[PDB]
Amino acid sequence: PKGTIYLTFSDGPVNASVEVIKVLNQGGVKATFYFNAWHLDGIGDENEDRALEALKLALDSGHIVGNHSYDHMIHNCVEEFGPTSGADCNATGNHQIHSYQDPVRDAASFEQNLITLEKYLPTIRSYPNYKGYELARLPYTNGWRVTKHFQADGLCATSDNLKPWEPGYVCDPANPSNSVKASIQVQNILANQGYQTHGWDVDWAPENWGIPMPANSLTEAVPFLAYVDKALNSCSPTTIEPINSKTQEFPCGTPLHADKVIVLTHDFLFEDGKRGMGATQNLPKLAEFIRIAKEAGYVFDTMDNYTPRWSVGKTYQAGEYVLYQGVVYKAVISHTAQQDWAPSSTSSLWTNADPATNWTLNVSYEQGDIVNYKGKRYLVSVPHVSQQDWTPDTQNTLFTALE
Amino acid sequence: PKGTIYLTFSDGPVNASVEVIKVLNQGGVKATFYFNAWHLDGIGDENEDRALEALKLALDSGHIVGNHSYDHMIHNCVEEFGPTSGADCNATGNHQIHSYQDPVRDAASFEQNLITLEKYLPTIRSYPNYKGYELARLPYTNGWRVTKHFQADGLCATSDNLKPWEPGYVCDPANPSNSVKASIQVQNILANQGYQTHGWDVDWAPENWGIPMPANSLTEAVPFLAYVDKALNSCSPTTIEPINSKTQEFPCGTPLHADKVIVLTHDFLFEDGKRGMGATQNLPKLAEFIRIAKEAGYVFDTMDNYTPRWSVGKTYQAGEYVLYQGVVYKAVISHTAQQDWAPSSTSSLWTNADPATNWTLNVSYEQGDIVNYKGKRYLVSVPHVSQQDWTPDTQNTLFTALE
Ligand SMILES: CC(=O)N[C@@H]1[C@@H](O)[C@H](O[C@@H]2O[C@H](CO)[C@@H](O)[C@H](O)[C@H]2NC(C)=O)[C@@H](CO)O[C@H]1O
Ligand SMILES: [Ca+2]
Ligand SMILES: [Ca+2]
Ligand SMILES: [Ca+2]
Ligand SMILES: [Cl-]
Ligand SMILES: [Zn+2]
Ligand SMILES: [Zn+2]
Repeated sequence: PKGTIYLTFSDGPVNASVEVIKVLNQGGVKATFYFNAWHLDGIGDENEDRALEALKLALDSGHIVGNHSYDHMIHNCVEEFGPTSGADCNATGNHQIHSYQDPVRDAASFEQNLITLEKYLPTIRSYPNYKGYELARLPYTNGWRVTKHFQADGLCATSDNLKPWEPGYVCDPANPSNSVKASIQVQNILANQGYQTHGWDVDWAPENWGIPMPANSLTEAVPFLAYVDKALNSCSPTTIEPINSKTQEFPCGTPLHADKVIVLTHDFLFEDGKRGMGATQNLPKLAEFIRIAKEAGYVFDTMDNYTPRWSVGKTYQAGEYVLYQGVVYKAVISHTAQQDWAPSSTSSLWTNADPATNWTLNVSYEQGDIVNYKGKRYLVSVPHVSQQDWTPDTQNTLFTALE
Repeated sequence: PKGTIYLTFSDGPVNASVEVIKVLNQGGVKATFYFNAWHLDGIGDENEDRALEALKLALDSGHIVGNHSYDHMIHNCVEEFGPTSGADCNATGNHQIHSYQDPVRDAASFEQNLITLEKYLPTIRSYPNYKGYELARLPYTNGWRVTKHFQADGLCATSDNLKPWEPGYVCDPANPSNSVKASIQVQNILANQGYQTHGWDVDWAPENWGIPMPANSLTEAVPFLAYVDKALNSCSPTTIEPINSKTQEFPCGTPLHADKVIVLTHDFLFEDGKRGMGATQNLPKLAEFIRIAKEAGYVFDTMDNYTPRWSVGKTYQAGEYVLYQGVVYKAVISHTAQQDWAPSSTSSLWTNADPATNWTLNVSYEQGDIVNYKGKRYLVSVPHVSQQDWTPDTQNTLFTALE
């Protein structure tokens, strides 16, 4: 394959999601949906009476469902959250202002999302493709928590006053907004709950938001394939525009990212409605893009495989990353995987390489790494692989307490 | 040791919890606390201003924290849940009436509990002894979800009209109340989220909960130790009184329960206050009990070790259970454990034996087992060990879809 494309649809489930999923199915591809369950409650200010139907269709069709928070952080765009808040925020256009405030309350929005999903569809955990408690993406934010060494934030994603185009707008990645700093803490809280978060390389979006039918201007299939060709192995998250979409410290050339392009788009760009004629114009664009991308040598995959699943029989090189049972591991030695030698908290063949900060078992810690343990923070003083006996509060030689 | 005692304290964290924890600490034992976080919000109708202090002390002292639901099901005891609901339910005393109603919303109370704990103590996940998302117990209910074969319900735990100690009360386990049936569905939902749930063998409590001044009728230490002696290997959950505390179909003689006694009591019984002089009378009893139990040969442990952790170097017999990374496994053949060969979804030496009903990999399914998969229910028509390509929707010889 020329590469692997990961289609990711955000902000569903809404009525428009149904035909999107039908087009993916017709095209013989699987995609990943980052959902906001407030649409199931009928308060997300979209056409959403079929939100549940869409959720079931996504899951029955085998697409991956990931977590984008209950309300897309709209509780931080209004004085008091209620049924009108989604519309109130769309009126003021303040989505990107003070988007993140109390990072603990904002991380809790991702759990509330699951409660709601599991309320409207009580059988949802019977679907293996339900990844709501494993994969997430932060609203507005091209931020990543993939492995211990593959992490980076969207340092100008959200603002404390001005929107990115308005005059007087500045962004300093070195000294980011309070909203950004809070979103960074959200990433960390989710990573310690076991989440991976992923941003994107290319945003399939209206090329003109300044007209009354912006959905119509969604990039056509042929040019969009050129954008994808250009993004392949070119570290797109750093060069992407606009500025609030950048991941400034993205680890360019990082092995996990080689020959991959993550596409971001939105279900709501594919309806005939307030943004224009998205269903009539853009459904054919999606069908065509899939057709031509395959013809050009690409394959399509889902974000549960972005970090490849450990596979019996596969040969791994030292330092390669896999996902096993939702946990990221890194190979200690080159070897060939077999049935009884799976990665784990006690394997000598692998170390845990989750993007978490809490002290964790079987992690290769380096001098200078900071870990949390029983409410305190510690520096690692001597490089070592952690084990159950070697807790930071009982190993004052391995760890230096801060703070 | 003569046997292992698991001290378990329910309905905290409250002011009374602090001195309980200090007695445990002075006595040199650890215990397991099944907490209701509504006390942290100040709406639980107990003396509870030191709730967060108690939580922190429990965790800093090495005690295990388990999940007892956010509000002890008080939402099902009132018309509309709010800040006064705890006092309203204490007025009617109707706690054990209609205790469980909508299983989905009742199970969601366990998740809300964790959101609240993780709000008041944002560092809580950095404590290994925080088991809030692994270990639970259902309010009012001596119910068990331990392994695939070790499960049983409290079939008279709660009722649809009369309290168990009122004249005219009847329970038929063969035809359980609606409340009990709903509570069974809550056990099943928690089990599918990866929880184990445990009941108890002996309760340090008044005769029944209808008894006036409950804290003033706890048994003395010496007789209580005698009750623990009698509970050892005697299937107490079947013989225990009163009737609402019984686990009727408890698997007498099940290996995991051998030589163990789980004690239940409540932190609020150790307070000088409305229920009696519980601090003055019962703190000394607890202290004395701990001393004489050790002197008699018992040891004390915590519920995170109730199922024993998998241990490298240990020789296992076919059929033996271990806990590994939060999951229960059962040995396939007698063998000696090696570092790189741990239980997992692909191990040949172990099968997954979580007490869950959703179809799961590497599980030894037996005829008559019913699994959930992608929203549908299937009967296991032929015994086998599940694996990735043997999903119910594609194996109509192994599985039989239900109407
Ligand atoms: C393990 C279990 O669920 N035990 C039950 C007790 O919690 C329960 O007592 C009542 O608990 C409520 C929640 O903490 C209190 O608000 C209430 O005041 C308390 N009642 C009394 C008289 O103290 C009892 C009573 O129904 O039943 C046990 O099964
Ligand atoms: Ca969880
Ligand atoms: Ca994970
Ligand atoms: Ca578990
Ligand atoms: Cl066993
Ligand atoms: Zn979004
Ligand atoms: Zn209780």
